[PDB]
Amino acid sequence: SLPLNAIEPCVICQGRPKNGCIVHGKTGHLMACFTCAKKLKKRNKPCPVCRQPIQMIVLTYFP
Amino acid sequence: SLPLNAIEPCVICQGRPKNGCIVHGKTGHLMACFTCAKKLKKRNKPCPVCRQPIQMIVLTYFP
Ligand SMILES: [Zn+2]
Ligand SMILES: [Zn+2]
Ligand SMILES: [Zn+2]
Ligand SMILES: [Zn+2]
Repeated sequence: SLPLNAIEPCVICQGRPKNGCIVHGKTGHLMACFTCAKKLKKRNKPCPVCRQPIQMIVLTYFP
Repeated sequence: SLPLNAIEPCVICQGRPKNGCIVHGKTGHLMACFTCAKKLKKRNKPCPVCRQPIQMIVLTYFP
């Protein structure tokens, strides 16, 4: 939960770091990778929590 | 990467539970609040790592 050093992996594959912040309209998701995000995007999946259809994925870094 | 252990709070204001992922030039910064981002946005600050002038902020929730 820390604002630093918490460079944790994905929530589905969990093999790779959480580098792939996802956005659906005006809100987004944390703790999933670019791979898992790209997969759910190609499938056009409505978010498993927010239920919103995703729009984009970005290369995500830390301070 | 699944339980409550993924808050990723503020890093400048006070360390409060708020979230606010930032996106500049198709790349982005995670592990700060909406106020952290808004503060550096209005001051038009070039990123302390990427050196890019920031463009967007969104409510980025976790599992
Ligand atoms: Zn993954
Ligand atoms: Zn969502
Ligand atoms: Zn803050
Ligand atoms: Zn940056």
